Amino acid sequence: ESTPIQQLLEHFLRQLQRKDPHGFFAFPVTDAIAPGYSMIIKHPMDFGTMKDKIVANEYKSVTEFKADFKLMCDNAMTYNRPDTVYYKLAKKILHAGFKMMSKE
Repeated sequence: ESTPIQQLLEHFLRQLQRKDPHGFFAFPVTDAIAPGYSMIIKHPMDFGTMKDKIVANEYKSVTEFKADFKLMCDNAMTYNRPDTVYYKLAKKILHAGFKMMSKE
């Protein structure tokens, strides 16, 4: 990770994951953990997949990284009932995360 973008995205990822201390969004969701997930969510995303994409230098732009973060939050708000802790955290960190990234 010698490039400025990789180092910046690693910093963003650390900051975003701090807002998920329980690790709800740390790793890919399986149908065994979340029944019906593959039926409901067509493009899964998680913090760990994003980490691997940074390390592999797959992100062309910061915008591409932000699209993955929004996708992960949008997926959580689509699958989880609107009254659950997972929906509420996804909604909270989506707003707080984009506000945080707008300052750097």
